[PDB]
Formats: sequence, C-alpha cells, structure tokens
Amino acid sequence: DSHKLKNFISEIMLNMSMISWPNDASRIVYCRRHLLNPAAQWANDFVQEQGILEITFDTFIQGLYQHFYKPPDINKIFNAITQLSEAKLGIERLNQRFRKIWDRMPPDFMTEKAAIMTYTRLLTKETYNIVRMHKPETLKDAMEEAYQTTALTER
Amino acid sequence: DSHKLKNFISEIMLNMSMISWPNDASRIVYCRRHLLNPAAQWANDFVQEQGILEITFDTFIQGLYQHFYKPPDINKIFNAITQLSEAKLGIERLNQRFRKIWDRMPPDFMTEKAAIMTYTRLLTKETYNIVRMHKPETLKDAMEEAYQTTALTERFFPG
Amino acid sequence: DSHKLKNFISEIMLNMSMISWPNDASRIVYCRRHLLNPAAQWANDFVQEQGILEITFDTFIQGLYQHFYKPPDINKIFNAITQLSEAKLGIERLNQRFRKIWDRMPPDFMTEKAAIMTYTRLLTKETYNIVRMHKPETLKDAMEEAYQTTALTERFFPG
Amino acid sequence: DSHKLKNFISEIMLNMSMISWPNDASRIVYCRRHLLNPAAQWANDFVQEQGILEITFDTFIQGLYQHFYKPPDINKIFNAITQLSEAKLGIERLNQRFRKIWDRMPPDFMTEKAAIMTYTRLLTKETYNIVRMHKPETLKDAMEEAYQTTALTERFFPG
Amino acid sequence: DSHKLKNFISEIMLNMSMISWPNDASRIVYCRRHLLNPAAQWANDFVQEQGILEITFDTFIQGLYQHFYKPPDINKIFNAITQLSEAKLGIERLNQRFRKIWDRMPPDFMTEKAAIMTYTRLLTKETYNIVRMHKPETLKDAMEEAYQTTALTER
Amino acid sequence: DSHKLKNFISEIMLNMSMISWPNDASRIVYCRRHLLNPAAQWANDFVQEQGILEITFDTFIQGLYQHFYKPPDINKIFNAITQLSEAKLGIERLNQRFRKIWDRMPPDFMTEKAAIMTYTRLLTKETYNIVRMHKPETLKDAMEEAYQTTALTERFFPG
Amino acid sequence: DSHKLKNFISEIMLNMSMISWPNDASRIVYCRRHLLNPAAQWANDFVQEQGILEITFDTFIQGLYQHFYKPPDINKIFNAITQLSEAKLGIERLNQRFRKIWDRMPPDFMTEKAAIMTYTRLLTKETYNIVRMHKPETLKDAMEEAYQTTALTER
Amino acid sequence: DSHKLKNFISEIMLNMSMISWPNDASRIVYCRRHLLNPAAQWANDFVQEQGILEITFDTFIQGLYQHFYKPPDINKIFNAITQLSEAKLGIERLNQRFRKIWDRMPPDFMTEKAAIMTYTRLLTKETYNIVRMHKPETLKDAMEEAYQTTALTERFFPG
Amino acid sequence: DSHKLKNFISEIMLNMSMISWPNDASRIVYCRRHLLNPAAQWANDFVQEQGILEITFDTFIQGLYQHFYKPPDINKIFNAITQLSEAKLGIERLNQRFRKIWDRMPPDFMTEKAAIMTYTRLLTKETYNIVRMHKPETLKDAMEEAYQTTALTERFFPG
Repeated sequence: DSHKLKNFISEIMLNMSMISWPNDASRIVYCRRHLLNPAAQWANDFVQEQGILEITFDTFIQGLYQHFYKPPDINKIFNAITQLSEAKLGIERLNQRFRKIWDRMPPDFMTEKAAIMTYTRLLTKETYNIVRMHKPETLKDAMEEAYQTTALTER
Repeated sequence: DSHKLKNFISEIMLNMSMISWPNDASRIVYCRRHLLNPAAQWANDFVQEQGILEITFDTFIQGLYQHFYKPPDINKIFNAITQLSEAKLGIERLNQRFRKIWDRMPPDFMTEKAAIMTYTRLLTKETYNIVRMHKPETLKDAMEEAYQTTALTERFFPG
Repeated sequence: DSHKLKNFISEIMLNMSMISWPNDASRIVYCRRHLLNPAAQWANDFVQEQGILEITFDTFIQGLYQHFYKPPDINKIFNAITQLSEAKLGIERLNQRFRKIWDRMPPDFMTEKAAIMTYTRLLTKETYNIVRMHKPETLKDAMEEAYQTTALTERFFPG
Repeated sequence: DSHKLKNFISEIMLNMSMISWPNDASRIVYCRRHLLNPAAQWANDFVQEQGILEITFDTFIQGLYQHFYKPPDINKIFNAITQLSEAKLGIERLNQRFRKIWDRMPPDFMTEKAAIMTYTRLLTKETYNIVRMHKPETLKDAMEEAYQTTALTERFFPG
Repeated sequence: DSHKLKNFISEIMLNMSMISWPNDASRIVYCRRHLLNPAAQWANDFVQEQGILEITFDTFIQGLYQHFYKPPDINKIFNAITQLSEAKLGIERLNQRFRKIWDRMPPDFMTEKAAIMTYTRLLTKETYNIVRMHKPETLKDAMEEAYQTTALTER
Repeated sequence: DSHKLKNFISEIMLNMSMISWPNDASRIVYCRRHLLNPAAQWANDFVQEQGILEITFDTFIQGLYQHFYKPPDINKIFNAITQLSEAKLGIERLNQRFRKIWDRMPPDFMTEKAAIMTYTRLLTKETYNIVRMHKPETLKDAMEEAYQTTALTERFFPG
Repeated sequence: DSHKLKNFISEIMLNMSMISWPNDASRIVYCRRHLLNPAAQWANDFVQEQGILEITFDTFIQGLYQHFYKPPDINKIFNAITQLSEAKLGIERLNQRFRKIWDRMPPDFMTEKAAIMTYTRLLTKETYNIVRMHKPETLKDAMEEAYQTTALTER
Repeated sequence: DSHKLKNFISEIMLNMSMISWPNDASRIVYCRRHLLNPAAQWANDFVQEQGILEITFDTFIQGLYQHFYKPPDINKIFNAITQLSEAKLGIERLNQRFRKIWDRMPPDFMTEKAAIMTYTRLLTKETYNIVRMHKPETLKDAMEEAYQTTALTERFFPG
Repeated sequence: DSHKLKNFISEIMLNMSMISWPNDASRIVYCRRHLLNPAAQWANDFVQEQGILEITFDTFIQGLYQHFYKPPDINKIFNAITQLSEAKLGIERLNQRFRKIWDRMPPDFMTEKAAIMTYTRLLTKETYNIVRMHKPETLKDAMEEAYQTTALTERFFPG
C-alpha cells in the first residue's frame, strides 16, 4: 500500500505545484479529497486535533509519511536484486526492473559507493568497461550511461 | 455486500462533510449517483414515495441501513475460520486469508486471550514453538512473528 | 416500456427538483427533450391542444402516467409464485427467488395476513412448525426465521 | 364445529336481547338448553365449579369462546381453495363448494381485488371471457354471472 | 351413589336459585319431592325430629352431605390416573377423562406442585414443551393451554 | 432503413424547433453529427459540392428525402401480412410478429378502419366475437384485448 | 496528401463560417492548430514573414492552395476515367468511383458541357434516354438522375 | 521511433509557443500528456527525482533528447541506397522507394551536385540520356523527368 | 602495503596532535623519519620540488594518500564473502574465516544494519532463530552468540 502511497504524494504535490493557490487553507483540505478510507478517517481526526486554521500542507504530508512505514523488509529487496542476471534482454529490461525494486522500500539502506557496487556488479563485464571510462557518481548516471550507449547505436 | 456498504456510507458521508453544501436537496440526490443497481433502483422508488422536496440526507442513509446490515452472532465467520488448515501453502496464505475474514464482521466478538487461542491453534505445532519463545500479546504480533521467521530464511517482494 | 417510463419520470422530476427554475414554461418544455419518438409525437400534439401558455409540469406528467397507466395485470406474478416448490435446494434458493419476484411489481397487491398465508404455504411443513413457535408478523421476519434456523446449524459466507 | 358455534352464540344472544329477562340466573341456565352434548357436559361442570348463584351470562359465553374460537389458520383455507380444479362438473359444483370454504373462516383475509383474482384464476379460460365482458365487481357478481350463462341455456330446480 | 348425589344437590340448588321463593317452608319441603326412597325415608324422619316449622334449606342439605360423605380410597383414584396413556386420541379425551377422575374424591390429596407434576408427566413430551413456554401455575391453566394450541389449529 | 430514417428526420427537426438557433450555418452542420456512415459520407460530399456558405437546412433534408424515397416495399409488407394464418400458436406469436411487420414501413399506408379490418380478419372467428363485445377503436386496443383474454385464463412472464 | 488537404480547407472554412468571430487575428492563428507538421512548420515561417498583425484568413489559405496545387497529371485522371465500363454493377458503383476520381485533381480541367459529354458517354444507352428526358445541366444532376430512377424501383 | 520523436518535440514546442502560458509549472506537466508509455513512465520518475517545483520546460525536453537522439545512421541510409538496382520494375518503384529512404534521415548529408550524382548513376543508361537533354538541377526535377517520359507514353491513376 | 599505510598516517598524526609543536617546518620533516624506503625516496624528491620552506603537514600527507591508491578492493571482498556456505564445518570455521576477510579492507564499506544483514543471511536458518532470541546489535555479538551456543554444549578441538 505504502510504495503506491509514496508515489501518490509526489504526484499530487506536482499537480498542485504548477498552478497557483490563493491560500494555504484550501490547499491542505484539498489533499483529503483524493485519499482512501482509513487514511481519510485519520485525516478528519488530524484536522480536528489542530485547533488552529491549519498548519501547512507539508506538515500534513509528513503525518502521511509517518503513516506509511513498512518494517524493514530488507531481505525481500535483496532477494529481488539477486534474481536479475543478464538473461534479461539487454539494458532496458534491467534498468526498468531495477528501478522499481530499488526505489521502492529503502529508508536509508546502504551508502552511495555500496549502491554503485551492487548495481555495477550485475552489469555485463563489457558495459562496465565503457561506463568506467568515464565513471558515474550516482546510480542514475550509471543507468543513463549504459542505456545511452546501447540506445544510440540501436533503439 | 453489507459490510462493504457500511464502509461505503461512512466514507461518502465524510467526503460530503468537509466541503460546503448550499442546500439539502442537492445533497440527498448526489448519494444516488455513487450507488449500484439494485440499491439505485430502490433509491428511485424511495424518491418518488416522498412527495415532499426531500426529507433529509440522514433519513435516506437510514433506509440504506435498513436495507443491509448483518445481525449479531453471525456463524459465517466461525465457519470461514474453520475452513483453514495447514494445506494452505505456508504462512502467507493463512495470514492474508485470516486477515480478511477476521477483520471483517466483528462488533466486539470475543476477548483478547480467546482471539489468540483461536489464531494459535490453527498454526503448525512447530511454529507455535518459536512464537511461544517469546510470546505475542496481540494477533498482529503473532502474525508478524510467524511470517518474519518464515520470510527471513526464505522470501520475495511487491510493487 | 411502461416500468422503465415510471422510473424515467421519477428521476427527471428529481434532477429538476434540486436546482432552481425561473419559470414554469421552460420547465414543461424541457421534459419533451429527453422523451422518445412516439411519446415525443404525443407531446407535440398535447402542447398544441393547450392554447394557454402552459398548464403545469405535473399536468403534463399525468398525461404520460395516463399513457402507460399500470405496468402489470396481476397474473405473471401469481404464475411466477406458483412455480416454486421445495425441489429448490433449501431455504436459500427460495428466499432469494421469492424476494425478486414479490418485491417487483406490487402497487398494493394483497393485505399483510394474505402475504404471510401465501409465503407460508409454500414452505415445508416442518419449517412452518418452528416458525410458528413463535410467529413472524411480516414476510421479512418469516424469511429471516427460516434462514436463521437452517443457516445456524449449517452455512457459508459472501464477499 | 367452531365457526358454526361462533354464529350460534351471536344469534342466541340476539334472541335473548329483544325480549325482557326478570333475572340473571334464569338467563345463564337457559343457554345450556340449546347446547350439544360435549359442550353441555362442560356446562354442567362449570355451573358446579361456581358455588355462587351465578356469575353473569357474558362470563359463561367467554368460557364457550375459550372452548373453540381460536384464530383461524389461513393455511387450511388456502389448501381447501387449492384443491378445486375444473374436473368438478361445471359451474355449480364449484360455486357451492367455494361458497362454503370461503365464507367460513375469514376475519378480514385479503382485499377485494385479490379475492376476485383468486376466484377468477380458478375458472375456465372461456368463462373468464364472457364474465370479463362486462366485468363483476364482487365475488357474488362473478359467481352469479358464470352460473347465469351456464344455467340459462341449461338447468333444473330445488324444493 | 354419592358422586351423583353431590351433583344432584348442586343442580337442584341452582334451579331453585334463579326464580323467587315466597317463603322458606315451602322450599325445604320441595327438596323431598325429587329424592329417592331411602333418602326420602330419612327426610320424613328428619322433618318430624324438627318440631319447629323448619330450620333452613341449607341445614337440610347438610344432613344430606352428611349422609353421602364417606371416606374415599386414594388408591382407586391413583389407579384411575395410572390407566391413561397417550393412546387416548389427543388432548380432548384426556382432559375430559382426567377432569372426572381428579375432581371427584380429593379431600385435600396432594399439594399444588405435585398435582402439576402428575398432570404434566402424563402429557406427550412435545406438548410439555410449548406449555413450558410459558408455564401454567394451575391444573386448569395446563389443561387450557394444551387444548388451546391443539384446538386452534384444527378440528 | 428508410422508414426509420423518415422518423429520424422528423424528430431531429422538432428538437431543433423548440430552442433558438443564432444562424443557419450552424444548424445545417449539426444534422451531420447524428447521421450514420454512408449517409454521413454523402453529407460530406454534398457540403463540398455547395461552394456557398450553405443553402438552407430544408434543402439538405430534401437530399436525405431523395436518398430514401423508398424502394418498392408496400407489396413486401402486404405479402408479409398475407403469410400469417392461425397455425401460429396462439395470440402471442401473431401479435409480436404483426407488430414488427406493420410498424415497420408505413408512411401513411391506409386509414384507421381499414387497418382494423385487416387486423381483425386474420384473427380466429371466436376471438373476434369477444373483441366485438365491446369493440376496440385502435389496433393496439384490438391486440391488447385478444392477448388479455387469452393471457388471463392462461400465461407466464419476462425479465 | 493534396486531395485530402483540399477537402480539409473547405470543412475548416465551414466550421468557422457558422459561428461568429470577434476579430481576424484570432481566426488566422486558429487554422494553424489543426495543421500537420510540415505544413505547420511552413505556417510558423509565414506568420514571421508578415510583420503586420495579419493579412486575412483568405490570404493564408491561398499560401496553402499554393502548397498543395502542384501540376496534376491529367493523363492519370484521363486514364482512370477510361477504365470504367458498364461491367461495374449498375449505377452505384460508377457514380461513387467517378466521384472520387473526378473530384480529385482538377484545377479547372475542361468546361461544363465537356464534363457532361464525358460523363454521359460512359453511361448505358438506355439510361441516357430517360436522363435526356428531361436533361441535367450539371454532373451532380446527371448522377442524381441516373441513381434516382435505378434506386426508386430497386434499393 | 527517434526520428518521429524529434519531429514530435518540435511541433509540441510550436503549439505551446503561439498562445500564452501563465506559469512554467503547468507547461512542463502538459508535455507529459501527449507522451507514449515508456517515455511517460520515464517522465513520472523524472518529475519525482526533481524535488523542486520544476526546473524549466527546456530541461525536460533535453532529457527526452537524451533519451532517443541516435546519430543518423548514415551507413544504414547508404546501404538502403545501395540495394536498388533496375530489377525494380520501371521508374515508379524506384522513385517511390528512393523518396522514402532519402527523405528520411538526412541532417545535411551531402551537397546538391553529389545528390544528383548518386541519384543519376542508379538510373538506366537510356534514361540518363533523355534527362540529360535538358538537365535537371534538383532531385525532384530528375525524378519528375524520368517518370513523365515513362508515364506519358504508358500509365494508370490513383484515388 | 596501503591498508597498513592508512593506519600508519592516522597514528602518527595523533602522536603529533597531543604534544605542542613550535613550528610547521619541523613537523613536516619529522614525518619523513618514520617512513620506509621507497616512500622515503619520494619524500626527498617532494621536499626538493617545493622551493618554499614548506607547504603544510596536511599537504604532505595528501601526497602520501595519493601514493596509496590501488585499484578498488571491495569487489574482491564481496567475492570472498560470497564463497562461504555452510559446508564449512560449523560455526568456528566461518567465524574465523569471516573475521579475516571482513576486517581486512573496509574504509567505511556499508552501514551497521547492512553488515548484520550480510552476516546473518549466510548463517543456518536454525542459528538465526536462537540469535534472534534475543538479538545482537553488532557483528561481534552475532559471532559471539552463535559460537557460544555451539561451543557450550560441544567438544572443542585440541589444537
């Protein structure tokens, strides 16, 4: 439920972002309309609890953030990661599959170098070569590099 | 159908609650739009029956309340509970299946120790052993313990 | 055609009801737009026949009411009722089947005792015994009693 | 026995009513004379049981009321009604048979249209045709019509 | 002879009761006319014995009461009670038969609960069920209940 | 296709008639939206052919009139009518079959008495008797009468 | 592309025609929205080239007319016309087939009498007879007449 | 996919350009609506990745540019060009086939004389003769000349 | 050589840190004394290269930091870790083997929870059970727990 919910919040925030809002009170309330029943129930209670007009949109999202917490299911995520080999047709499958798995469920997981070691080891030895020359600093860069070389002379 | 319907009414009422309504007539009618066919059919007939403009939103919900509710002491839940054995592949099936059945339909059912006795008896004798050492106090803890030991040295994930 | 038409009128009337109308002439005319061809043809003729600006929305609906006065001629319902025997597996089939048939099409049919006599006679002699002790006053009570005794020491559930 | 008995009491009470009685004791006793054996047996015992001169005429009738007037169960009457088909030779059998069954035991049963639907459905399809043209409003009219057409171009007489 | 005689007295008393009597002397004498020979013989002697005009109608009936009352034998009554089973067609036979037997011959017999236990045990197990729900407090109530349920729905 | 099309045009024209139009160009174009594919194809071509802004709504309807003047069909309808005898099981088949055939394809055909003569002659001599007593004035009344007498002392139902 | 484009312009012009426009500038611009990429590219360039607010809707359509009308190959159209005989089942095939071929590609082709001579010669000798009595003045009338007689006693 | 995509971006940008935008946030988002599924998937992820309200419309298009701008595969185009011989039946096949291949994928390729040398060499020696007398200056002229001589004393037509 | 060298630098820096230095020149030079031959050779050259009195102690250590840079080890370490299964006889082999591999080569590697996940997953499912009840917070605790339960109720090897 929680992974979808994290996505849900981002999007809603974006939609709100482009267009102009005339005041904060309207905006905090508007969030409530999209929500699903237990969350919606919670929302009512939270609105009551605050006797003030509101306390900002961000505060309210943080109560939601607080709401959606899984116990750390690190094993499932590790296991998911283990499954991918290079029998997955080319870069594209891997990149999209990895995105879903990785992005969903980390609270802070492992450090930046570690994330690159895990991502990189999985990749064909050839692809590590080009990507090494010159190196990515982040997982998005690694993924963008591998896809770009494959995609450019293909796609 | 009735359990979902009770939830449905609550939510609808909430949605309505936050925002402002300019008059009652609109509001009573708006309820009709969300409803499903037999209920919707009933609704039309009820609207006709009242020759007045309306009689309040609450009245209309009470006709719905009247339409479907479960009586107290519903054996169906016991029977549902009886069906599960350990032929259900591992913890995961049982935990999810039990959640649906148990969570739906109790007004106050039975006490906390009793709920643990019923949940626990169902479980493999082996699993009761580990779970015993050290004990859960609530049904969520029992369920979390059994799943965690199985899941940890096993498992896959969602998304 | 007539049963749908009775529903159609109710709804249309409701839609109209919530929002405000500035004058009657517009409202009577607006009804014509939704209608289907023969009815629509009739409508034109009726509008002509009245040389006055209009005579009220209600009058016009009454001409429609008149156009299809009562949907059943009590026969089909009796016949439907006749069909059920006790070859229908147990209470559950009968209760659900009877609900559909009975609830649909009565304007006022027969009196309360009569409805219980017809419902009760149909039931197995055994079931009448328990139900007699102690008696139902309404068809819903009879149906609830028969189902409850069968269901309690038996049954399964929905969702 | 009970339906006749309820009639019997009413009449007896009426006869008594018009003329003057000089005292209650005579009147209570006089009731006993008309009664039939088991009831009469009961009566003797009841008179003994009351050591006082009497307790009023009404009290004694209430013991009789107690003795047989029970609320009727519609089922026997429905069942009776069910038995007739058109294998009963012509109108005459049906009309007389129906009279006995129907007239005995209704407190208010079912409404007027319903009574005509039940009576009419039973009749041959042909006879419904003539009777329809032009319609009866009451069960006596239906019965009179069916008999009259059959009788007129047929029949014999009593005495 | 005595059981019939007790009935006889009641009736005679009733007949007398409705209509008016102009004086007591006539009334006491009139009783003598209906009576049968030994009793009638006794009556003559009693009338002589009283040198006064009369001593009241009631007194004279009490001499008759005195004449007839003999001690009963409970065993015949018990034995009578024993005979009934449920081979007697339905409630009606039993109720009428029991009335005759029970009502005749008790001076004080047994207590109220006991009388209900004896009456009730005899009845079909089914009938005890309905009658139990809700209970009779007296033998007349038990008898009225059983008859009413049977009677009401049919025959 | 043509009979429905003649109806279609009338209705569309009516709908347009009640409300106000601000200019002719919009109105002529709006007709195109409701139309079905071959007709719609034609419409495009016709719009092109006229280099002027438009030539009136009526002109455009006349091109449609022209399109479905009629194929020879009165004969087909007569022939269709001829086919029914009383070998068709009872009233129900005939009434439904006749409805389809008759209702489809008349622009004005024959007069009201004539329509009753054709309908009535077809019917069994017996049924004409009851229906005569008392007479129908319209084809719907004749059909309703014949069905009602048969249906009442007989019948089953839909859903 | 050009035949469709000629149709496209006509229609667009019609849609515009019925409803009211408050000013010319809006109208000229609105045309651009419906157009497809190369044409759309051209449109941008043309709008720039005119430094004035606009020069009328008609002018802009003429640039489009200019775009599409290239020289047509009259031979192909003649050849197309030659192919039809009376082996085409009845009027309906011919009329529809002729419409497509003729309507597409003429800038001014041949004169009105000539167009009737070409259309008429193609038709069965019988049909020319009825159509002669009384004559059509335009190709649409000829086509309507032939179809109407066939269609009426048929269709 | 990439060639179409480059066109797609240009156009979208143009449409946006003429009319006024009230703020950047709306505009960046609006781009997402037109896009096709994988690209759309990417878009969602990119929007999330930027925690700020947005970073400009242009930035977002650059991520798309990044996604599928392949160098035009000059080799593929050359290779395509190589395949045609004069075994292709006459001018018509060649002209249409060449149009597709050539027109798609050049950013600036080669100069005008070169394009004529490549086009001309491919053609039958005979056809070069007539076309020479008198010469084409552009590829469209060469193509038009060759087709016209063949077509004129030959040919068929479209529609 | 590099791992020891990183340790060496830290320590030297510490020793220097506690006590006071009167000037930077002395301090930079003093570092040279502890160093081993190739590094020492480098040092001389570096001192010459700087014509200024010195550039700070930190700068000089950075040249050393620069000197260490080996190709990355972490892969080898992961691979080493991968090799162990439970085919290694009991706890003792694993614990000692893991100690060597893990302790050597991390600069900061991964976080504390991660290190426990990697250590724990490797262990037999049974051993995770006891160790879970009650949990270790550090890798030394996990290792001590597993060894203690095995060791306590076991025989140890003589040498």
